[PDB]
Amino acid sequence: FVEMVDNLRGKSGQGYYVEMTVGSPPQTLNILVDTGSSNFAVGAAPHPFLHRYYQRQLSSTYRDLRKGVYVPYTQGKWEGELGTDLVSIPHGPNVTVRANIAAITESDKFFINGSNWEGILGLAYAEIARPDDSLEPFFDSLVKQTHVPNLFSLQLCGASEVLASVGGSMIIGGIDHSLYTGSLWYTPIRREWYYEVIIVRVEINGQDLKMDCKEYNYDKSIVDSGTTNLRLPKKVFEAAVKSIKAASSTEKFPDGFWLGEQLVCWQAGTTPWNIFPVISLYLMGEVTNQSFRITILPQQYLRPVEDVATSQDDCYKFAISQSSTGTVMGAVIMEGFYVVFDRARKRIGFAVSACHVHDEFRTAAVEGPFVTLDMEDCGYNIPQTDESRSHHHH
Ligand SMILES: NC1=N[C@@]2(c3ccc(F)cc3F)COCC[C@H]2CS1
Repeated sequence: FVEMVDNLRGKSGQGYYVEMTVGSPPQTLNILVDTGSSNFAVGAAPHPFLHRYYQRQLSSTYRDLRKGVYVPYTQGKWEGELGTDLVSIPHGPNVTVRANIAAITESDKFFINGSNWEGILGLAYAEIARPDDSLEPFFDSLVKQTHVPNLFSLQLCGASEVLASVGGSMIIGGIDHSLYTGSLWYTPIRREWYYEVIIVRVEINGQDLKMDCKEYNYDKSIVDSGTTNLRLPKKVFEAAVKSIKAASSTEKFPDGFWLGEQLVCWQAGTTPWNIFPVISLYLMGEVTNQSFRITILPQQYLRPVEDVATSQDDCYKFAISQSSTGTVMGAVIMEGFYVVFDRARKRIGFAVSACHVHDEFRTAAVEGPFVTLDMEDCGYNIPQTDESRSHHHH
């Protein structure tokens, strides 16, 4: 797996990408690693934010599927033509797969200016693939066509004119022991669609938020490398900000900071990290009535941003935000840990990353077990729409 170490790069807040090749001869593209979607989609037409794009015409191995694909999401949209081609990960397993590729022809607020990526690798399940669940995702094709074990793991490492460079590792088909210390704790994958999990308790500086645990998973909780922030449901976000405000009260920040629309600065190397509390998310254990906690530092949820004007100061953005689509454990969360997407055993493993950002006084932690007698079900059951109900699965 040494060949796979440091195979991820990117700019802070703009996503982690892996180099991939598509077609014959191979066209190289930088592809966003996204555990919150299930399509392999690449820029395939000019766009002002793309240096390069996939040219289907240059590939002798390209097969058109003669089917379009339209993908609107909250903040934007992408669309294109479906087809198949030969795909490889140069700094991944020494294999070539025939995979589905959505050739992006038009997009709205999808590509990020300066991100250095031209496509997306959707690593989640067939259930959330577009147009439908018959469009086999890349990982499923990789496992079906090769002898690669059904598991991948992610070590995302966090960091005037440009944004800070980030690095990381995507280990396909295994767990690399030099990327983590201590024990690996597993939480069940609730359902194979997103990488959905269950949060049973939330503590801010060791103080329980005391909400009914279904609120933490309303309407779902997912592990998403494709989202930067820790995103929390409205009521949970409000309680969290109130508690983080209380523990950091000595300093009064503008309302824009808590909304993530304004930076707060301190003289270089003088950031008072100690006034910022740790956040502990307790995840359901493999054993009924057990949980383990993942502990995140302010170094993870206060994202560093270099101000061109005040370069003599350390400036940060609050990287916890409100959600109306449930909890999103984005890169802010993942950056503290080595995360194991054990699809074969339908579970997600967390261990302390060998690369997380920390101080001499506190560390990001993975600790357990924590036991609860007569535990209520913390999972939320999404209201069934007539549309979802009508669907047939053969
Ligand atoms: N995890 C996510 N993945 C998507 C995404 C990530 C990063 C990005 F830069 C653009 C995007 F469109 C791609 O799949 C559809 C939903 C959106 C938003 S959240």
